[PDB]
Amino acid sequence: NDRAWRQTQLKVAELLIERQPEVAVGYRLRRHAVWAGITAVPMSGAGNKTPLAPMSADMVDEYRAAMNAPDQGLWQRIEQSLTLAPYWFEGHRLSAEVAEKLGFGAVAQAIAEELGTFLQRLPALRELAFSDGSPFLSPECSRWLQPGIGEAGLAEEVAQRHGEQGIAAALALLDERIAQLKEPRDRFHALLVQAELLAQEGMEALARQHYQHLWQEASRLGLSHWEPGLVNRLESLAA
Amino acid sequence: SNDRAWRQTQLKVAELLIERQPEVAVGYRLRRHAVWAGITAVPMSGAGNKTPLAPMSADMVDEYRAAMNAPDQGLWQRIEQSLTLAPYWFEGHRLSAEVAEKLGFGAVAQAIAEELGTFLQRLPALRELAFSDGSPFLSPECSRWLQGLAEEVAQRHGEQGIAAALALLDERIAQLKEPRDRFHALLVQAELLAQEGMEALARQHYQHLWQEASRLGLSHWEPGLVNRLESLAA
Amino acid sequence: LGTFLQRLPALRELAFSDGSPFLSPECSRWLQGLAEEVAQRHGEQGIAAALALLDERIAQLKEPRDRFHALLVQAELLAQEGMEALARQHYQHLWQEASRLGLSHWEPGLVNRLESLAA
Repeated sequence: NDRAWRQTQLKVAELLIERQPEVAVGYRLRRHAVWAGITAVPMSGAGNKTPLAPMSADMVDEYRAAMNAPDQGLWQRIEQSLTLAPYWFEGHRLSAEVAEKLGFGAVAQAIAEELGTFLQRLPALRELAFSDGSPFLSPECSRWLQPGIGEAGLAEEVAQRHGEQGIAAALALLDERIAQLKEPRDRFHALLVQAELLAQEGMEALARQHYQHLWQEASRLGLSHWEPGLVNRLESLAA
Repeated sequence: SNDRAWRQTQLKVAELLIERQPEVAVGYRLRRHAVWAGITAVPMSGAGNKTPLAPMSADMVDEYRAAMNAPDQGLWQRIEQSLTLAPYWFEGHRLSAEVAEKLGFGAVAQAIAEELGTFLQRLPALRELAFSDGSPFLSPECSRWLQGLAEEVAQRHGEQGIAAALALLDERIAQLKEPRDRFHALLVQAELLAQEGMEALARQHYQHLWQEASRLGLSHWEPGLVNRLESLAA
Repeated sequence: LGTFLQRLPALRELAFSDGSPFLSPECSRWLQGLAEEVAQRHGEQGIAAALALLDERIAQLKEPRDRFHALLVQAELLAQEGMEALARQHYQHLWQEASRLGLSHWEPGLVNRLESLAA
């Protein structure tokens, strides 16, 4: 009766979450319960597609709707579903986004550590798709998962002002700083902030585009033979 | 000093062409040429684009704003005669069009607008300047009066705030395969950052844009764009 | 264990009845500005210690930009000591690895000083 034991895990996870919903372990115990019996991916064929239809758009949209005014109640129905919709990897991205907005960084964190785990157990999943052809793992769902001294001296000096006033002022500051810089290295750092800043406001395409021009502008300057760590991240970012 | 009489001449005839027919454009249109043709290049800006020119006495303007609900032909004449002595006071040219739009002179307002639009397109440097007391040449509600990407985006920048625009710019890039498209998209991002008031951040974006064009060899292919980009980085 | 320690910062500092710490400095490792540091080590032990310390630092410094300061350290050290000759020598083989790596197009202060602080 793996079935019954699996109940029990969930039961304990329900309760753990109920008692402490800012604390990972319950979330973790559930993922397990849900992805226990799974030993090898579902039978696929034409275009990697699987005989399993995706999450009811209606349903997904409705969830994406609530996001602006999210509560501890939303988060529960999301989760209820990804307990019944094993492979819905996009919902594990929501759960993480929701949780992060409700104030639970650590749980978001965990939701993902545990997913990345599942994908290393059976990576065939990173390629599979639902009978409608849509991917088990989107590209925005996969960038999610993949992981200076004076650089952070401003970046942290700014992401602070990005919290007191909004993005508008964040940039406003970034500007007034740059006007008083001589060294290109610094000015390149600034522009680098601008990108990171847009990343946190939800500008995945506009941010990435700055990384592209920052990686090449660096590689062009031959920083692979001096300060290659900078260049190596820049490369990872621009994906 | 002889083109003094020539300008006055152009005005008298304007005065007349309107007296005889207040519902017909040309009169008003000539009045413009009397005032803006002598203007060949913009005035010397200083501390925050303040040009050493005084503005329209706010009291004298309040008065015109007062009268706006109950508008007569005598009001309209004083707006216009004022906007004859304060060449760059573009708010007057909105007030004239509003006066004219209520008084049923629908194609005159249109004209009053097209003619400004013309002048601004000629010396676009004016859009950003302002008077000694920092009151804008092209004012807030006046640029709204005269309004595919920088088209659609700076449209969204005025309606919603800046973030909504940046938000859109983002979802446009999402589909812009060819580097030309992308290059423009980042070019907009820059314009928009100057339109929000961070000059040096846009300058820094323009510097890397021209140096990127120059290196792609666009000077022998879209030299217009590369020579615009060049000055914007001064 | 990292979290449990992060939930209560005090548990680290504590010790049992017998004064034996809850968390050893051995266990804390299981979980967890050079000229500033070492230019004072020169006032204490002699110049010979200032170099012995500089050695253990460069043991791990995978970024050559760090190292260039680490050799810029070895330069500063000898310069202040009185050895003005072996000094300028070191500031030449540094100034030229700059013009080589293209540092007039990046961090060009470093350069402009390095030249008049060598010729």
